[PDB]
Amino acid sequence: TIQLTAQRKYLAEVQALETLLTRELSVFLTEPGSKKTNIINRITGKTYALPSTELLRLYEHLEQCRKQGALMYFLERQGTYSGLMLDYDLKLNTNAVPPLEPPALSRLCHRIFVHIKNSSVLIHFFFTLKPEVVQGKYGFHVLIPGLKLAASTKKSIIGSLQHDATVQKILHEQGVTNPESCLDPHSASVPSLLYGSSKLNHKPYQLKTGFELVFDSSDPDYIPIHQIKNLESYNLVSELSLTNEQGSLVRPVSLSILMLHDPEARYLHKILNLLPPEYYVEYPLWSNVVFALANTSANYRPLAEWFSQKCPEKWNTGGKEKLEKLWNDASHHTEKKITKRSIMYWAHKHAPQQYKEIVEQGYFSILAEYVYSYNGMLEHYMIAKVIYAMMGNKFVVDVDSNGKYVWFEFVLPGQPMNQGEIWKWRKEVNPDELHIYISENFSRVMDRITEHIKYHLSQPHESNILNYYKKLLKAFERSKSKIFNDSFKKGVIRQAEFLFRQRSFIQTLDTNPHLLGVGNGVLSIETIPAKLINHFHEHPIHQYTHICYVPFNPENPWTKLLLNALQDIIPELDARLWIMFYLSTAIFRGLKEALMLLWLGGGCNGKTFLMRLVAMVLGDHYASKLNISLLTSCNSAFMRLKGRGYGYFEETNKSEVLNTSRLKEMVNPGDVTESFQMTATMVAASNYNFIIDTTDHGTWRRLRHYRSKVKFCHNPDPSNPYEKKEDPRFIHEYIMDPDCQNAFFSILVYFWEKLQKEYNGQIKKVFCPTIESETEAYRKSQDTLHRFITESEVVTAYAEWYNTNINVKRHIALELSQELENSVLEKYLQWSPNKTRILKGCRILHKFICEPKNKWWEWSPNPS
Amino acid sequence: IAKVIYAMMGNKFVVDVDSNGKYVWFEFVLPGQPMNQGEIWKWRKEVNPDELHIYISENFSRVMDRITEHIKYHLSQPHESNILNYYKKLLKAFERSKSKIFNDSFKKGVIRQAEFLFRQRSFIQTLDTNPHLLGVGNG
DNA sequence: TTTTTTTTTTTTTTTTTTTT
Ligand SMILES: Nc1ncnc2c1ncn2[C@@H]1O[C@H](COP(=O)(O)OP(=O)(O)O)[C@@H](O)[C@H]1O
Repeated sequence: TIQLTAQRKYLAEVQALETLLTRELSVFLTEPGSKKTNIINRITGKTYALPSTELLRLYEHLEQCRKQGALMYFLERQGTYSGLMLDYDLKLNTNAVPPLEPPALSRLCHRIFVHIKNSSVLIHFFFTLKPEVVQGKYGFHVLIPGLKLAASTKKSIIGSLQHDATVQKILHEQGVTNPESCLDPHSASVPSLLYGSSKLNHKPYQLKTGFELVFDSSDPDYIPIHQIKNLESYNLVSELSLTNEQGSLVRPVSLSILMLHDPEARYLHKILNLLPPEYYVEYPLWSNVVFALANTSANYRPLAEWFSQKCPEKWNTGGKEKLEKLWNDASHHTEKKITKRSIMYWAHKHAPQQYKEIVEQGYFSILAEYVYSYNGMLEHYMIAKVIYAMMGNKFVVDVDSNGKYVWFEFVLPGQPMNQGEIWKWRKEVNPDELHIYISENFSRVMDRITEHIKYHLSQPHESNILNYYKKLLKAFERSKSKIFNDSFKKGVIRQAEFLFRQRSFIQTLDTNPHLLGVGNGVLSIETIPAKLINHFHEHPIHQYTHICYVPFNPENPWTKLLLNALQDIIPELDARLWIMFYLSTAIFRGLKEALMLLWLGGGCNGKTFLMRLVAMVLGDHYASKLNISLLTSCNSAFMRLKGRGYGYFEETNKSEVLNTSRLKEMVNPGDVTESFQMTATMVAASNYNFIIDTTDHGTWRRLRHYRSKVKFCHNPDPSNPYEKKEDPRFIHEYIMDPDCQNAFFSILVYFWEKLQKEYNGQIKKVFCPTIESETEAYRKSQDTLHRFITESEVVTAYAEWYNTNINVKRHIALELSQELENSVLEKYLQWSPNKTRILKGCRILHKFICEPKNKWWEWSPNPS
Repeated sequence: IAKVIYAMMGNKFVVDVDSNGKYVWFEFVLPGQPMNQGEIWKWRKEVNPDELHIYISENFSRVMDRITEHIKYHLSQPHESNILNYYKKLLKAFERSKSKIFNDSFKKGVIRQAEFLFRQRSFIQTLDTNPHLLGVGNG
């Protein structure tokens, strides 16, 4: 990795090889599966079928790049005609080199000559071996490219040598404990390696001896195996090539493509291998990770498929086909977009002490490649990319309506913070902790590079590469200080805000109505029971409340006090259940029914006590007070309740008259207007009474009413259930008590769960005998024209009656005729020849249920 | 220099962010210093660090003089050629950077780093929350 | 003299303010 970039840097011949491959050998492309190719680079798996000219040129260039001592991973495959290539997996007892002798090698040459004379015959012998010092000794490859007899005869020779005992005896003389299995039967059926072609994470072979032995068809009995002199004068790479017939010295007698494609694929491979496959075993978590990877692009379909082969008993007959089914589902899925952050968190949880150094090596290699690319001159983007690599799941950047860039940070426990922000996101204006991380936390990692370079400077090298390393260190010393310059940090931040940008993040914030932020995390009320997330998540939550959640415990003394006081406020069990059910829906933030709740009382009743408690429990984020002038009037006023699920009015003190206007506009769940939506529950209470003049069929259907039957005063009235001693403590205090608020929140969420499980989230399903009884009584009331009848001249007289009875105001006689006709005067209606609706039979007088056992919150059975 | 400021002279000032987003400073006054009348032992709001500038220029220079004389002393000690050359390069670099403390741009950079290092979360809102504390002209 | 020095640039602001 690092050495690859180094060699690409301080070796011009490597650059020449790269240019030759990219320009000249581009036209010589070969299919990966086609066998017409002759050269395959194990680095990139590029199949090539170079002609003789390209073959000789590449042989020469590889000869040079070998002769300085570089590294190369090119391989050749035997064709229809080829020389002899052999493998000896000499797994000796000890990894100690025996002094193999040239006479012994000549005896081996005689043995192989005997083994080949009993075949088709009409030679240079090269012995190369590993640099040794490795378990089970080294491996040996004799190379004989002189002949061309690539056929099953090679298999026959391999078999003949397999049972050969002379070679085994020679090996035993060389102290080999493994006389057999060193020569694999598939030696000639696999591609070979050119001289200097090392194995992956291994070292290239080095030649040992070269012996020239001519042959004669008439009588090969004479054998001059006499040693070759001065092999260095020849291009050994070209001479040793099987496909090279024109040699001078010699004579012619899909996981891989995924790992090759970008490093993030293999990084995901590693991090997926880090955690145990136990989570993969079960369907839920495995499907979760498949969905998560499918959300992040679609190229990882084989990658997940690669992860699918594990547990074949669960993969085949099941997992295999459901894998592609889930992939097809996720290709169009839009409900959730889990990303690699969850996988990183899982690797954090399950397998510690290892992913730290793994990612450290990863981004250290990234930064080493960066610094190598431009010789120690690093700029704002150059550091900013590594910074993005550092904290990829900690910060996010978005653009507001004004266009200003704004940051957001995922507050977690164990860091300095405010009260009630753990495990959830907070807005932020100018990255502060990012600056310290850049200047200090990052500073350690690059220090590693420093010593790393010094390490490579400590090792002996050539003068030119040593001078290059000295220049690299000198350049890097200048960039050393720039981690502290403030203009440098400002430029780094300005560059990085582009990298950290995430499109469509502010507008999708808080869009889930079932997710509510609390003092100790976030609650998802999507399912029953609601789930508290006290760990990493992937949800856009910014609004919250400072009320910590506790499980609904009726055994809490404060819970008992709240239940008793709430029962005392309105003793009617059915009415109490209905009103608590209505109030428990304030937590929901989605669309709701077009209803408002208003209820009246004489005064000094249970009003304005539970109202303010509910308001403060919901909080400023989720609740908003509203002025009474919203409905009594004939625009920041309408901007209220944006996302707030609870709307309420203060005490009216005096009496007010509704204008019949904006009433339908504040209740409908449709468009109201800029355009915005309304999702809130409306609750109103007053000491006095209102005036309503309308009898539309839609109206009085989208409306409810109630009257308080209790009275609270300082002097108790004995034997009167409708009077109880007011408890000032309830008001002045019992609000600031955090435990009281937590218990109240638990009680409200309990009633919300009860409503969801019983009536499936509809207030229409739940009915109270008291409700729609007092409501219909009020509906029968608030009628004036019908009352006037039973008490242009008719409409005029109605006008003065209304003025002198309730209120004096301007009147319009055009429409009032319609309600007068629709009144009880329909039967007493007759027409006129002048097309006028004159009146007959008229004369203006102008002369004078059940109770709970011990738990009303138990809600009783369905009738309640 | 900002970390040195935080360490040496850090228990006198606090930095916070207002609603408008402008960074603001607060200082804990002590007896015997220029100030207004009758506010001793309380916290004063302040816009752009003034006494911090004098502290950086005067006290920090005195401290770095100690480092300078320490380096000169260890240079005076007998040593090999390589370590002597290393110390000499340190000497030229440090004396070239000595006068940089008085740069107004550098000083403002130190201030804009201090406004990050000296920040304390949840400080403006926690001011004067206790109803029982009443500031008076004598404390 | 040439390689190196070196070196002031730069930076900051300056102006932007942005403001009702
Ligand atoms: N369930 C209850 N038991 C005892 N006292 C109560 C109960 N509910 C309310 N109270 C008290 O009765 C008083 C009624 O006055 P208040 O609610 O202020 O009248 P209004 O709501 O008309 O302004 C309150 O001070 C409250 O403390």
